[PDB]
Amino acid sequence: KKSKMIGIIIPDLNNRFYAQIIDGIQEVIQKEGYTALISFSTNSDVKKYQNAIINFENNNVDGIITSAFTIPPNFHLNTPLVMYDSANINDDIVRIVSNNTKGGKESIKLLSKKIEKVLIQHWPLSLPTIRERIEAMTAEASKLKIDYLLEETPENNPYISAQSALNKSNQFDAIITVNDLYAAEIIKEAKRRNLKIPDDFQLVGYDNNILCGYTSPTISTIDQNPKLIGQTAAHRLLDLMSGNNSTRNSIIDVLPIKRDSTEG
Amino acid sequence: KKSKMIGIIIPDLNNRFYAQIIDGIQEVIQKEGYTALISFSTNSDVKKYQNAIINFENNNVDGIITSAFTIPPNFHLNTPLVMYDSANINDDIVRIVSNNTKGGKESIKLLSKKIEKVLIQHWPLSLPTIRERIEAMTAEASKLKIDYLLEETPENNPYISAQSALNKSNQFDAIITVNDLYAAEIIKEAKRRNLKIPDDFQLVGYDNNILCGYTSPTISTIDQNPKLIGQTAAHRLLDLMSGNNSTRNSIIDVLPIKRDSTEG
Repeated sequence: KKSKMIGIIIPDLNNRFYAQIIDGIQEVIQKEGYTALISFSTNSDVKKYQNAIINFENNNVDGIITSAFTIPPNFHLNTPLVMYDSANINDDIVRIVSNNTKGGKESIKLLSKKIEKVLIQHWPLSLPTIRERIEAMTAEASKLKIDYLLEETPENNPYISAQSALNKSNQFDAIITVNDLYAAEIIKEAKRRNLKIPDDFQLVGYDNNILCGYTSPTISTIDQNPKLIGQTAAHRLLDLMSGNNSTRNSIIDVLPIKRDSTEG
Repeated sequence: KKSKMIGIIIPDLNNRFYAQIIDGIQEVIQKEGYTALISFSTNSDVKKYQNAIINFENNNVDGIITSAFTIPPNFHLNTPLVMYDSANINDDIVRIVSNNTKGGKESIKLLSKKIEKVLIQHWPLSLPTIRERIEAMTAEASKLKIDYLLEETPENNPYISAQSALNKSNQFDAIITVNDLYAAEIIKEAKRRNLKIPDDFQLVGYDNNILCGYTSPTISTIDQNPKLIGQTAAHRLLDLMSGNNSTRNSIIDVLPIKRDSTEG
C-alpha cells in the first residue's frame, strides 16, 4: 500500500525560491518518515508535467507536490496532489497560493509619496501568478494617482532588462522589476552610467533573495515566504492523504521589506 | 530487479554548491530514465548517513550518491556508491574530489604582491577538504613570504565571523574567508565601520556564488565547478552500476576568479 515516498516536481533548481520551498517540504515530510522522490523539469511543458506525475504513480508514491501549470481537459490521477506557486484558482485542486495580489499592492506602497511615474518591468502576463501581481500593482498605482508604464521583459535575461530600464530611467521616478536578481543588474548598470539609487530613481525587486542585503544600495523587496509555502504544501498534502477532501487553497502572506533602494 | 531510482544525500538546495551538484547529477541520470530519491541531512552524524543509506537500500535504489563523511569501521553497503565533496582519500570508495589543494594555492595567488599579512578564516580542519585547502594556503603563503594567522571560525555564523574579521582587520593587509557569503558579510560589516575593500584590506572568498558580481567591491573567489562535480559523480556511479570496479577518484579542476576585492 504505502511507499512512504512523496513525489515532488521542481522547475528551477538554481533559484533559491524553489530551494527554500523544497527545504520547507522536506522538513515536514521527513519528520513523518517520508522520503522525497524528486523530478526536475527542463521546461514548463504541461505534457512533461503529466508524464512526471504518471511516473510518480508508477512508483506508487503516496502523494505528489508539484509547481503549478494549467490543468488540461484530460488531466487525471489517483494520487493525492498539492500544487504550489499557484494563482488563486477555485478548482478541485488544493493549491498553495502566495498572496501575489498583496505583493503587487505592497510593491507600490514601498514607493515614496512623491513618486509620479513608475516603470514596471514584468514577466509575461500569461503566467497566472504574475498577472495577479501586476494587476494589483496597476490598481494601487491608480488609487494613488501614480502614472506607470508596463514593460514585458525576457524571462531569462536580467542584463538586457537592465539596459532597457536604464535607457528610459530619466523618464521615471521609480522602477519596479521582476525579482531581486533583475534589481541587482539594474543597480550594476546604473553605476556604469554614474546614476544613483534612490537619488535618480527608487528601485523595488521581489523575492527577498539573500542577495538583497549584500548590494549597494540594499534592495527593497517583497518576501514570498518560500519556506512556509513548502511547509504548508506538505501539511495540506498530509491532510489529503488522511481523507480530508477539502479543496480550499492556502493563502500565504507576503512581507514588504524596506531597504536602501527606496529609503536611501 | 532495478528500480531506476538513485538515492542522493545532500544538506539542502540553497547554496550554489549543492544546488549545482544536484543539477549536474539530475541532468545525467534523468537522461537515462532515472529518478532521484533524495534524503536531506540535518547534520554530519555518520550514523544518520548510514541510516539514510540503509533506507535507500530498503527502497531498492540502483545506486547512491552521498556527500562525504568519515567511513566508520562497520561501514557496509551492497549498492554502488559514489561520494562527492570528498578529500583525496585512497580507499575503496569512488570519490569525486575537487582540487582543494589548487583552490587553496590559487587563493593566496589572488592577493596582490604588496600583501604582507593575511588573516585566513577557516572551518574546522577536522573537515578533510578544508584541511587540504588550508594546508595548500599556508604552503603557498610561505613560498611567497606572506605572513598569516589561521583562525577557526563558526560553520553556521557568517555574521559572527565577519565581526571577528573586522575586529582585527587593522592588523592585516588582506583577509581570506570560508566562502563568498562570509566574504559578503565582511564587506557589509566593513561598510558599517567606514572601511573600504580593497583599500584597507583585500578579500578573497570561495564558491563563486552569484552575489560575487553584485557586491561592491565584486568578490575575488574560487569556482570549484559544482555542476561538473555532480555530472561526474553521476557518470562514475553509472560506471559502477555497469561492472566497472575501479575505485580511483575523479579530480575536478578549480578556477580562480579575480575581481575588484583583490585589485591593487
